[PDB]
Amino acid sequence: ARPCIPKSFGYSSVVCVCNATYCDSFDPPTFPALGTFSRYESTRSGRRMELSMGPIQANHTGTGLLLTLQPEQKFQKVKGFGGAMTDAAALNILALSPPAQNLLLKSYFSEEGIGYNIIRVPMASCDFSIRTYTYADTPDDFQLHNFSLPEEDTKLKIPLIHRALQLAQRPVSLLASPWTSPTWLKTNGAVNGKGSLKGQPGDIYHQTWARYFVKFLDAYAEHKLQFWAVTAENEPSAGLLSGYPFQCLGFTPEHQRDFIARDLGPTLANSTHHNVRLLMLDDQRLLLPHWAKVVLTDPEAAKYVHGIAVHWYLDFLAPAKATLGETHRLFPNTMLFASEACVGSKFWEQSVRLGSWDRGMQYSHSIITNLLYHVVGWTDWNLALNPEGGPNWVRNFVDSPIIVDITKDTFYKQPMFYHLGHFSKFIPEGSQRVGLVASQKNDLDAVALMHPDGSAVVVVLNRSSKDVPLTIKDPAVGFLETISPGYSIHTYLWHRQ
Amino acid sequence: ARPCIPKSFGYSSVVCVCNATYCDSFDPPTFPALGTFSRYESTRSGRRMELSMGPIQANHTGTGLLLTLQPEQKFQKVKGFGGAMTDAAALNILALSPPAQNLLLKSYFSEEGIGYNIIRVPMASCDFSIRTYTYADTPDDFQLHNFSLPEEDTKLKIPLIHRALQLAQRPVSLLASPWTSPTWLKTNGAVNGKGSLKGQPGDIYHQTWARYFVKFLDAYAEHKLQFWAVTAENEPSAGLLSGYPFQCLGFTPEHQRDFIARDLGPTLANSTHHNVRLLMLDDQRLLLPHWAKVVLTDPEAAKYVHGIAVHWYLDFLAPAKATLGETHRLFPNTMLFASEACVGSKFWEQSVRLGSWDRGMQYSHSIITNLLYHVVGWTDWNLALNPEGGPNWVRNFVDSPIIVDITKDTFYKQPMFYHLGHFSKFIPEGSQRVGLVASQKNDLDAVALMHPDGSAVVVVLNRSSKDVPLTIKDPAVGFLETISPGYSIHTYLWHRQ
Ligand SMILES: *[C@@H]1O[C@H](CO)[C@@H](O)[C@H](O)[C@H]1NC(C)=O
Ligand SMILES: *[C@@H]1O[C@H](CO)[C@@H](O)[C@H](O)[C@H]1NC(C)=O
Ligand SMILES: OCCN1C[C@H](O)[C@@H](O)[C@H](O)[C@@H](O)C1
Repeated sequence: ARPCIPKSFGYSSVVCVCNATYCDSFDPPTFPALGTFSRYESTRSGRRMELSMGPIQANHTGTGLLLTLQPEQKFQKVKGFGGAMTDAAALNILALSPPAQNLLLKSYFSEEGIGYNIIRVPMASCDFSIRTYTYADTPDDFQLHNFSLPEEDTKLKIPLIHRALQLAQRPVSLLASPWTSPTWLKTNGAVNGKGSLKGQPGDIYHQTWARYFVKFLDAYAEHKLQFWAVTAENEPSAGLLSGYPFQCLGFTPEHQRDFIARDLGPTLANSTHHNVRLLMLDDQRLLLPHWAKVVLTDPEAAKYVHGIAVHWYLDFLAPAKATLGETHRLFPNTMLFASEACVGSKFWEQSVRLGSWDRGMQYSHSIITNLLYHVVGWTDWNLALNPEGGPNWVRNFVDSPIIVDITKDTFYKQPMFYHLGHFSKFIPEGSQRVGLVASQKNDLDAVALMHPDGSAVVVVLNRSSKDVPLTIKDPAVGFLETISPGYSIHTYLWHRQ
Repeated sequence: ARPCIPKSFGYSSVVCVCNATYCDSFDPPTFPALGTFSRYESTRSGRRMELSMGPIQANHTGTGLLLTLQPEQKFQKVKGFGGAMTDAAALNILALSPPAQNLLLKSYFSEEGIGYNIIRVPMASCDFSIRTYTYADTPDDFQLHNFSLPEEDTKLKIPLIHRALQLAQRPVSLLASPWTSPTWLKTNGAVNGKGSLKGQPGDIYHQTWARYFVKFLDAYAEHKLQFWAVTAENEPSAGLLSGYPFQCLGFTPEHQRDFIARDLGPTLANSTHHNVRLLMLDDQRLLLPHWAKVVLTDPEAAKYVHGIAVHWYLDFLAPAKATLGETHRLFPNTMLFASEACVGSKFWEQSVRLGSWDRGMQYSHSIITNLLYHVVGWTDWNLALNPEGGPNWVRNFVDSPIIVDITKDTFYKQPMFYHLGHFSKFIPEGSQRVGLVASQKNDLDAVALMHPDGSAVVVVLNRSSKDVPLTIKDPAVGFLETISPGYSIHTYLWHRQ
């Protein structure tokens, strides 16, 4: 039921206007019958994940672009896709009337929407907060006696997450990251700027900080929320730079290694939270593989690290083979996970461009590239923001897939949302990326995966302005003849048996 | 001859204050006997290329790091060091009273200063202009009859360049680069944003554009100025991004190749300017090696390309090994030159930081890294800016080694100026990079060169906060005992015979 209500704001494409009584949604999912395929299409001209189906052909009579599926070339398994429940996202969602709130959550979490199964949760404040605070703001409180959650957790974030879980049919995984420690644990005594933990790994500052993870997890467990994973620190490299404008805590790779080895790993291992995974890095991929070499060749640290979390500034450009590829080569049993991505912030261009096709294309290009270099999940940044791209106490505004307009009790679904949906909606946890080869150089971006039930899903992004005719071959079934219109993204699904 | 007059503005180091009647300057160089070395020292604590001399002993007193000269390992030969005579630089210089103008010119170009020997010169307007213009703004003038130089050239740039050549130690080379063509040759009809030359290589538009290069060289030659080299286009990748705010002209690597092959090479070869070198790319190193593969494997393109020009801004998305290192491996006889050696310039920071040591250390680290990855030359960007980092008709962002304060008839020499000088002053054209072997893992950056007269120069940059004890060995001479203070840069000079 219910198509997108489009509105142009002068940019390349439209947004979809949602309010208290109306929001675009999908019908509950059917699967195509064996011998047919399903196609979801989004265009810069305005199609929004439209469902169509076609026949799978037995024969293909040469000789244009062919993408061959390689079912037996088996790669990484997928953890999931989601975004971040920041103070700012929660604050915006809740500023809406209760019914508009539900249509917004259903868009991300339910099967009537794009079926996210990951939520990233800051541990205390970040730049997407309207005040700086930690859970332990009493100075020198080493025992953590005045550890508590503020209203941001108890009245905003946690009630929202619960509502997300009730809406979702997929199991949802929670991921936690700290931006800063209490200031009394830090060399510079401030939430921002250059500074790291006082003293050295093994000592009372480091033990206290490690205990602060356990106290956080207990506080959330009391509200009936259990975490899948935590990261060692959000963007540890940030806290090494003088003048770093917002919450941060500096770790060189050697500091992070020793911190995990001496403190964070054992503290977590000897707690009721021993099943929580620990991810290292949580920072720009350009720090790989070096960061991974320092930490993971230390067996005392490696025994506790489940994975490597990476960030990207979406405005800026790769190679990825030299980072993600090499990291995987070196540590094939250590999963890579994209924990944050956002589109800026060009300068030049506004923080929020309502309707930007380019920004959407930047998301799917990124997800595809990540998928092709072994990455197992992709977590977007703020779930929702206002039209200024905030609130953000440091004015570090960015874009988000859903923009809330509180004065009108409406929200807008950006192209980013749909570009994300082409992946989150159809690649459940346990899907496995398989091989896909091109018959000739082309302008498309594609990735192929196997759904845990054996069915296929292939995403095809066309960043050129020209329609590109293509066929996909899957030896088990035959041929999918199709066209990828210029400036479009399609997801193709079909049974193999 | 005259020491630095220090002033703080509340950052890590000081600047040197210069005015109509005082500038810090050097005495002519000296040729100390065999066994004696010269040290020039700058420190964050305030010392500014301070001269001292010491012994090279037969005995080794030190027990820490050893750097050993290996004069027989020979590497690239140096073209030289310089900066950009943009509109903004010219306006800033010329707003000083004439005695202050010469002190500032002498600072860069003279033996009393740091001996630049390259100047980069934009072909018409760029963002560091106070208005948009090209040399051929009257439409559909394919024969470029109305081609002429505005007062920006004839009144500002050219007289300053003449003055610099009069003042200079060394022969100075000029390097030219265009930002945009006349807009009536462009797909988009605009000085900026996403747009190329109309049509395809070989046609009338590409032919007129190529003739524009020759008209420029002719025009400058009437003023009695010959160029060493031109680039194909300043930052061609920029004109591929929609909304790009500064003057630009987009070329894909393929387009650059065919343009050079069909038009820009043959046109310059058939002219009295056939000796002018052509550099390709002139962009961020992250487009390497790809761009070099695209252009230099076409032998119709390759025969015209003398070398590859690179910019530093986005180096942090790199790194050098994968871009510069690899490009040298694939094309060992094509020189790498840094055509815009600046800065970046973190998002929370003010445009100009008077007395920022950190930006200084970024320059020298970056020259060192360039040197260890085969780079033969450097052009810094604006020779001078105002304290707002302008004038720029679009936006301020970058610092400059000299900041002019016209209301006070004074200019400030930033730590950048001295970091640049530690190289440009002591490393003349024809110098050759040579082996320098570190005996053990250490925190310093170092490079060694051989002066064309056979003497050694070694630059040692210490970016850590700790003093590092150090010995330098010349197999032909002995051991030089020294200390590299934290946050310091030294250059050592000694005769080898
Ligand atoms: C909700 O949006 C639909 C447009 O889809 C419209 O018919 C209705 O008026 C809107 N409600 C409000 C309160 O604006
Ligand atoms: C120029 O600088 C010198 C040295 O600091 C100083 O003696 C002189 O007063 C300055 N001139 C003016 C006009 O301030
Ligand atoms: O991957 C992009 C880098 N992040 C930018 C984001 O805007 C910030 O709010 C966030 O707090 C940081 O983790 C850094």
